[PDB]
Amino acid sequence: NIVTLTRFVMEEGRKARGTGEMTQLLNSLCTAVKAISTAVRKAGIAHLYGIAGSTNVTGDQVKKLDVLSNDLVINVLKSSFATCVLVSEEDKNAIIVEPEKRGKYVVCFDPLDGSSNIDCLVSIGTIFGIYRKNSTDEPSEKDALQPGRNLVAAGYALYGSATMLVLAMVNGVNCFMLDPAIGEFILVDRDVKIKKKGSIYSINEGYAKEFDPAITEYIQRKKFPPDNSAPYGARYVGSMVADVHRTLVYGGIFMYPANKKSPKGKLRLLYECNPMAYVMEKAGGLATTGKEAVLDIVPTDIHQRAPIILGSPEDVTELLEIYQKHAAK
Amino acid sequence: NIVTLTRFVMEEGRKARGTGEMTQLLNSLCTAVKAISTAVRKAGIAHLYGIAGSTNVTGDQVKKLDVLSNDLVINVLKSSFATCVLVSEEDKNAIIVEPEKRGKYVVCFDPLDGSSNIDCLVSIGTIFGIYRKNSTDEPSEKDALQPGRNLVAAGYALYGSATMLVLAMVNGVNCFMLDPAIGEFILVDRDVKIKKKGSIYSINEGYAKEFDPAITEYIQRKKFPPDNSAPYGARYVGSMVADVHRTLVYGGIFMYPANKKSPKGKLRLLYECNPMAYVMEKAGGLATTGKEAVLDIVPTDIHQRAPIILGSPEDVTELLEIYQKHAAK
Amino acid sequence: NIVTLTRFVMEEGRKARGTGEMTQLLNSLCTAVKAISTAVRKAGIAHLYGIAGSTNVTGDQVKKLDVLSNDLVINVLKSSFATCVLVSEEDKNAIIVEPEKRGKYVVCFDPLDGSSNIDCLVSIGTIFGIYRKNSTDEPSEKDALQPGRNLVAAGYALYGSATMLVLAMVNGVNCFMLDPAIGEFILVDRDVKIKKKGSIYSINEGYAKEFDPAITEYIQRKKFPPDNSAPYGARYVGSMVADVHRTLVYGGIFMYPANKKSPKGKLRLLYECNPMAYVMEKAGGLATTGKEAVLDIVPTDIHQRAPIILGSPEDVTELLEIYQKHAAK
Amino acid sequence: NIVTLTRFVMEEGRKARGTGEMTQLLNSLCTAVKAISTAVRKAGIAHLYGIAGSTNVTGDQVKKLDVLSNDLVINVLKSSFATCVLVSEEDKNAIIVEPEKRGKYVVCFDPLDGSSNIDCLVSIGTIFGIYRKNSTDEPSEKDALQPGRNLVAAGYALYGSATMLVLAMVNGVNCFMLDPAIGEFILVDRDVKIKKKGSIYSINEGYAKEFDPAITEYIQRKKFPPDNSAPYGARYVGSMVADVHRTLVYGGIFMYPANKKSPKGKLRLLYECNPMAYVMEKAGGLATTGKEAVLDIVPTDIHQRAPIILGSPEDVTELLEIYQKHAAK
Ligand SMILES: O=P(O)(O)OC[C@H]1O[C@@](CO)(OP(=O)(O)O)[C@@H](O)[C@@H]1O
Ligand SMILES: O=P(O)(O)OC[C@H]1O[C@@](CO)(OP(=O)(O)O)[C@@H](O)[C@@H]1O
Ligand SMILES: O=P(O)(O)OC[C@H]1O[C@@](CO)(OP(=O)(O)O)[C@@H](O)[C@@H]1O
Ligand SMILES: O=P(O)(O)OC[C@H]1O[C@@](CO)(OP(=O)(O)O)[C@@H](O)[C@@H]1O
Ligand SMILES: [Zn+2]
Ligand SMILES: [Zn+2]
Ligand SMILES: [Zn+2]
Ligand SMILES: [Zn+2]
Repeated sequence: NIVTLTRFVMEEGRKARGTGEMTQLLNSLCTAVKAISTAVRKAGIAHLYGIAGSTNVTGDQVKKLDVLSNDLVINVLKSSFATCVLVSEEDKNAIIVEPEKRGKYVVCFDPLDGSSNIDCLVSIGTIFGIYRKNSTDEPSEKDALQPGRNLVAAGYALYGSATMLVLAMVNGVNCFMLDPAIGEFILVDRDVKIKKKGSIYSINEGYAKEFDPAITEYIQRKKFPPDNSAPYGARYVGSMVADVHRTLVYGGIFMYPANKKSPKGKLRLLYECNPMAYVMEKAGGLATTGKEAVLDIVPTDIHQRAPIILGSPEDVTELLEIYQKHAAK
Repeated sequence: NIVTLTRFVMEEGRKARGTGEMTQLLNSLCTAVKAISTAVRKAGIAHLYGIAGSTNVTGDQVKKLDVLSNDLVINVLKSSFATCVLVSEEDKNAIIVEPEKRGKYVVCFDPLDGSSNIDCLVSIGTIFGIYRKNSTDEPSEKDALQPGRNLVAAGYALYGSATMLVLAMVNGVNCFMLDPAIGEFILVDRDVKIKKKGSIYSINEGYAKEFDPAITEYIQRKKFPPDNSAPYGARYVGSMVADVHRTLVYGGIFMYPANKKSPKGKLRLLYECNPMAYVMEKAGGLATTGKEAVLDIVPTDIHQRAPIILGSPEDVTELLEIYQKHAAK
Repeated sequence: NIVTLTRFVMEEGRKARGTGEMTQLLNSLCTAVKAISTAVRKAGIAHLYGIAGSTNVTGDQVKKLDVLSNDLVINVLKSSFATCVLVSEEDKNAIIVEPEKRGKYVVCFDPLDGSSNIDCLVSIGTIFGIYRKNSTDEPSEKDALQPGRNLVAAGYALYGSATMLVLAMVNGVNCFMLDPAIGEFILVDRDVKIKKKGSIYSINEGYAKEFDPAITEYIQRKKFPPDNSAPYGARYVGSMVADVHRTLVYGGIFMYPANKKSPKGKLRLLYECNPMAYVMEKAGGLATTGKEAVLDIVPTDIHQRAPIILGSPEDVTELLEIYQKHAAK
Repeated sequence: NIVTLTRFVMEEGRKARGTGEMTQLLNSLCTAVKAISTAVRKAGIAHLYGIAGSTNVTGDQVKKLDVLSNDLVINVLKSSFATCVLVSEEDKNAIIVEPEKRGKYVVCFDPLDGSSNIDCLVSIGTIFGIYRKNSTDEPSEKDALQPGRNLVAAGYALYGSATMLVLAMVNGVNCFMLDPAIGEFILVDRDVKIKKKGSIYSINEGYAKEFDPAITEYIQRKKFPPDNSAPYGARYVGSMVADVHRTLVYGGIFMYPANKKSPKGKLRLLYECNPMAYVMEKAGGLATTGKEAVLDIVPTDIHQRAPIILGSPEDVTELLEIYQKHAAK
């Protein structure tokens, strides 16, 4: 019995006795993700290089992928009639949906995560977090300022060697592989769980001169294990979505702590940290700033940044122990 | 006008007034790469998950991507009637083409580089090097034991966010993007040249405990610039093809030195180091083991390994100076 | 506001306050149609011709398209958990769905209509009719023996120059174009209505020697109009789905009356005639055997055949007038 | 082994030791056809219906398929540097290629045959004929006014249930199926030969009132066989490319004789009749106006029309005997 994302979302909606907005919202996200994936794989690029001459395009139309991905998500999400407030990594202000297309959900997303990797063709993706409108007053950015703990759904689409959508909800994380031949997401891994301990650490060591003492000690242990065990392997794709997905399926730890230029970390809380922390916790993993659970942070700005350490429980707990140690004084 | 890979190779073939055997070889390579890309992107995966029931399957047809990639390259290259000897990262022995389909070219290739990144969907690719048989004796593995400097063509196909084929030849390096909508590689970057100096270093620091003093000094310098400039950023996808491609388009340096487990380096000379070194040099970059030019090494084993350092001239040269410094003490 | 089939089916389900089975059933049909379309367009045929050699397929697996289409519909429909009885043009007996996957709907379908056109690559398609389980006793073929008038939904997917799905339900016919780049059916024509009168007649005139007097007279009028108006144009693709679709969008008339070898017509009532008659009537057209409305016929066999004349109201009414004339005696 | 169109043309080019200009011309044609097929199948249509909002569009970029097909062929053929004169069914005047991209071949083509079938999604296609410039004078339309017998290559691409390219050359007719998954034409039928006698006749009988006595007698014979055998079945898709392809693979006969509106026949000699006549004769079939061989007609107008009868030898010959009979009374 093959299960598609459409059938999965549909069934989860019935068992939850929902009106249907969530189901319509997730269906729309699915459609947006497929449209972004096709664009990312460069389908139709021949037209941009004049295969049919230049009789159609009479003006600027060469949209960058990150801009195009943003337009697809915003437009497709709006046409779902299930959202009221949208927060995008590419927009300064929150987007308030017209009354005519207004729904009950708040969506925070990162249209094309891994900007620096776009031009070198390295894996990139889309990250999303979904909240249910809390207050009863007019929708505003405030509706997006909820602790990740309030998330009803979160996940990401990875445009890697293949395109995969990872969806996390109250009862677990499920992985769907996109079959581009039929434009259908196929459930390939249900109720995913991260391993208790991995053997890979992921972090940009270029900021070494600015790491706090705990991060410094932890990395030293990965390379020169005090107990003489085997050193961990290192991997840093440069796109959060790619490094986090590898962490989920292979185990290990991912880190982006604070540094000189980024005193409160670089990654954004609403559409990078929280969605990933939610997926991680639903998979049996941990996500911390090194001092507190990411999902417990109360956002004060829609573009707020936060340090983040996530991955296998035992690996993240070891780092937390080091932070506690350097705080005991 | 628009230039497809097919027209590019055809044209280049006519320029050097060739019999067309090399042209057919490149055409076949193009076909193999497109076929591998389609499989990598998981087209038709729905059938494996029973969309059409379990009536189609009759045995145990569950070929892993790496085995499929190897079968595709081998079968397609043989069908080109342009090769006599094939060396694959997946085969312990060189493959001697039957007399009927025998051609004069020797091809060394890595069907699906980035084995550890296959399951986590991170970028992977195909690497190839082409030599002309320089002998009259019956074809044997010895025909593949030529220094990289003898290559007539080399390159790789990167199955990342998009699929790109990079081809280096005597005249230079050119990049073609695969437009999956029409199955055609489109020339998008002519006579590519790498930046003289970059700002990214790429290495698996998990082997820090095993690096020689030169590698160690260089890495420290990247994190703690003596001139107090901004430290280099770090990136290590884990797939040579992906890290090297980024090195080529963004500049910087890629390293895989020797360590305890790999005293002679891990990467293989014939289908990993040589092809990438040739692409690098044709692009104005450098490729060294730290003590000699990769392309000058005369191999004695088709699966010979070698340490490798490649990338922007100034960056590689800086590391070479550290090596030369220690050897002068 | 772009509308996809998924969103259309979802909304129609909500407005109807249905449990969700219909929506799941239509979603499944959508998925099956995309899988058949990709196969029909021959994606992956290179593998059948040995592009990767012959290492996987160790036995028979070269399924004919008509057989494959049948497996996809049956399997996908079953996994919807919304059906109890299935009638296929390719199966002698009705298919009774397992209690575990049993739903309330009865589906009659023609997996790949236009058998004679399969090998010459002329347009072919899939036709479907959906009934709601009436009786309360165990499901049997009897549940499929309902007059077309009881249909809750019907339509077809045309695999022509492009793939299109036409869906007819209680309040109208809607046309969805499949965008293969994203595997998404896009609503392109809503609440379709056939023109009152067309200028094209479609019938296999090869059976002329066996046509009844009314058909003979009608065809004579199309070629030699008694009032000297312009003669009608003739078109007969040979695939009912193609000829009927053209009739719907261009207007005119389609005919397949009785003949020597086919005394009660050739087309089957449950999965060819009724579905098309329903689409036609919902579009403001007519569908008759020449003596009675197709949708009013009470089926006595699941593979019962029936003569059928359908299309623009004025064109079909003219033929009915001729039948009445030749019956007045 | 597996043979792609690219390898087939390349090989054939080497056999006749050509400079490779014809090879590049065929390669370009292959690219144009794949691009047309993708558009015909409606890839990316979702963008036209606002999936990404209305920010991409800036003017009135709504090119109809026929105009797009014409722009693709023209642009791609010019980019081949192998042509000097182009004749399109869509252009009133012959297109003379600029001196820079000038080659020695003259190409006559029908970019999207079956205009009336475009909107109803019935099979459509591209027809082409290639001549070598036989003169030293500056290229002009006169170079395209050669009898079909001078063709060096001709064929068509049928965008039906699947996309197939049929190529005829001095040595024979070969059929290649387009595998859209990898964008490659695969040889699936070598040295095709039409059946000596068929069982299908194809003509628009709507012009019955205007047919000459020979056509009328022949059709009556197909419906009322004097030998009392089974009558021929009828088929008329309405797109020459589709009806002719079926004629080639199933045998039988295709006819488009003169009528009141088209006293010299409707189909055009240079890009409809000649290409199909050449394919037919290379396949062992016949092509006549009823009074002379189509390939022997020396045109005086690039848009010259001609009556045409083509298909299985015995069938065509039977009709010719009727013509000869009347001319002998
Ligand atoms: O270059 P560094 O500092 O490593 O930052 C990379 C991180 O920033 C992000 C932020 O989105 O990439 P980027 O800034 O290139 O968009 C994450 O995807 C990634 O984890
Ligand atoms: O895991 P480490 O030791 O970093 O090795 C990674 C390197 O080895 C290679 C060799 O192919 O990957 P892998 O062994 O996983 O196939 C290169 O692609 C890559 O650069
Ligand atoms: O060959 P004739 O007698 O015209 O029959 C064609 C009709 O039969 C059908 C029945 O499905 O095709 P076919 O028998 O080739 O499958 C219809 O699609 C079509 O309308
Ligand atoms: O409509 P009728 O007169 O049958 O003409 C159909 C013939 O004309 C052509 C000419 O191209 O179609 P069309 O005019 O619709 O483009 C042929 O494809 C086809 O065989
Ligand atoms: Zn991001
Ligand atoms: Zn490798
Ligand atoms: Zn049928
Ligand atoms: Zn035409």
